Amino acid sequence: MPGTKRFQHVIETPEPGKWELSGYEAAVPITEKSNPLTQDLDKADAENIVRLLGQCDAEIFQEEGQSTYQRLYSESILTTMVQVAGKVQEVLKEPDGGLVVLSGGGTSGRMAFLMSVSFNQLMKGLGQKPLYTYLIAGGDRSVVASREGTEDSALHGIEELKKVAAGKKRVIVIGISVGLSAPFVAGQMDCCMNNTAVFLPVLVGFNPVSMARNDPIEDWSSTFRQVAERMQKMQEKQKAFVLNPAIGPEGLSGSSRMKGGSATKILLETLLLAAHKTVDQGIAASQRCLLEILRTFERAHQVTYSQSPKIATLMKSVSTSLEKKGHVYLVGWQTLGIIAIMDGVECIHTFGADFRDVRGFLIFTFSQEDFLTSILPSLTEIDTVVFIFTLDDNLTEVQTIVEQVKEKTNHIQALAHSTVGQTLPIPLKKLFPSIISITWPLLFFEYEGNFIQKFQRELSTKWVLNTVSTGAHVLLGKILQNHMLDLRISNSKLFWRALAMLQRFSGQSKARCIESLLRAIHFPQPLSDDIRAAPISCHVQVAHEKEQVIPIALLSLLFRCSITEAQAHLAAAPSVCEAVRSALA
Ligand SMILES: C[C@](O)(c1cnc(-c2ccc(S(=O)(=O)c3ccc(N)nc3)s2)c(Cl)c1)C(F)(F)F
Ligand SMILES: O=P(O)(O)OC[C@@H](O)[C@@H](O)[C@H](O)[C@@H](O)CO
Repeated sequence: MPGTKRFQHVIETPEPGKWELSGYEAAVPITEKSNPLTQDLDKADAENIVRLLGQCDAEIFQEEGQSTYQRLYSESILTTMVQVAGKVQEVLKEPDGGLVVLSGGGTSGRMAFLMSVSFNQLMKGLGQKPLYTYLIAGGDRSVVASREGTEDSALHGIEELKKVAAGKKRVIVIGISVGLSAPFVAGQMDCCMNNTAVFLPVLVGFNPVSMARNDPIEDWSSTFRQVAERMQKMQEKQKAFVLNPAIGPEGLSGSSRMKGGSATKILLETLLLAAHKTVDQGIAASQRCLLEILRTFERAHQVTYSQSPKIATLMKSVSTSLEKKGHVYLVGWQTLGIIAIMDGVECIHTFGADFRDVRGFLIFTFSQEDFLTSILPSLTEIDTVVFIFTLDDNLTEVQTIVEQVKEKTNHIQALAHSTVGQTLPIPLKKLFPSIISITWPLLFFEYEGNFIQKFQRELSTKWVLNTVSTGAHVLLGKILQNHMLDLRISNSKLFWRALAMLQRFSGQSKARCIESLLRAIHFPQPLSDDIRAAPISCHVQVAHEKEQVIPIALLSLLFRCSITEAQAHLAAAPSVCEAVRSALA
């Protein structure tokens, strides 16, 4: 019938009580699964939330059990890492016409960008000439914006890739998609396999290939699954690579910006650093070299979450300020500035949050006096301002700005990275009563800019920022069990996530859930055969512009009622959350 083929890959809702062993749940990709640790995240105080996410983050480093999925510390994965480091060496040896592209949509793209810069600096430091570049869905503007719709075109992907691979002669394309999902990457990987001479594809994500996305891409004939399967075949001949350890579901279901983003850094920084530091030593990269760095990244989680209690409190002061319709400012220097912006921008799509809700700032890019003149005026009793820096920063610039802000806020906290035995200038630097001091052992670096220290610090910040920003919103009651129900459908992935959530919460059939969703999306227009059969992009374009689409659809299902009737009920209730929560009972 009309719609059949578009919705073919979707599995029927299991019967009440038979979800567990169901065919359905066995095909939910790991990255979209509901994490058992956070079943009750929506009922947790600030300290539990920190504990729970610290724990979910910790799953990145958990080792493989004995009939089960490969993980970061499994020998197949490290062997692949070694192998790829090997292929990066080849390019470094011959840099003329050599290039290394890191590419991804959304947060995978944001992480691509950071890493491209770091390794460019590193070659700058050696006076070698940068070999890295990055690609993000929707162009460079996307690095610091909410642009979730840009990832759905394989041709776009390929076009960006063809622009940058100029007339290069050896190109490594590292396509990063946490879910093995994004059509942007899919096309790139497939294009690379059609020209093995020039290109070498390396696919990075966190699902097994048997769980790689398999629904049709609107502008492309093959699915991610197929592309990934074909890459894995080519890996036997060392002409493609798939790097895909499981790291367990996200604490907030499907919020791949979190564990997904971190594992991407951990994994790629490790590998590329090993490649660099081992070429100049005249020595192959080895499991043992990779391990040193993995274990360092693993210490960094421990180091970071030692500050849990303070972290729980910064959460409360962020949540509070937002509960009162305040704003929250994230002020950081160098790369940690960037990471702050990236965190705040992500709150827009992840939480329906306005750009002012949680905004990042780098000394978006406003200098000392510039920030003092324009932004300083707008602060208020109830706002929260967060400062983020190392002791190797310009701390005269830092202290200055804290000074002005203090008079206007009082809710100011900070996040300070130091090697042990650097001290906080002003013993009255107690403009921060009890800081989040993060103090790093001394490590035997040998490169100029101390790149392992950089990565530790970024990562630790990302965890803190992520845990804080996500935590604040959970406390505000905007999350359901461990799902963001009320999201904005702005790409096809998010459309599938919506549909899945309707099945899960209603317990009703595929067909009913599909019907309720499309009615919610296209109301006031009823379901035509055209509409039922439309490409998913057509539904996205309409949904992207509306509010409460998913809850309206869930209410229509639970009350077995019309869209007209469900909107009226929603408007009859004190809040979306309360309308839904009570409808679930
Ligand atoms: C966990 C849950 O069942 C669920 C959530 N999201 C989903 C999905 C979201 C998006 C998809 S998807 O875009 O088809 C996709 C995305 C990635 C991938 N590798 N394969 C499929 S499935 C599913 Cl299948 C289940 C629940 F409960 F959240 F609804
Ligand atoms: O890395 P993937 O699976 O291709 O996902 C790419 C993007 O959709 C994703 O990173 C999204 O922007 C984030 O808001 C998810 O938390």
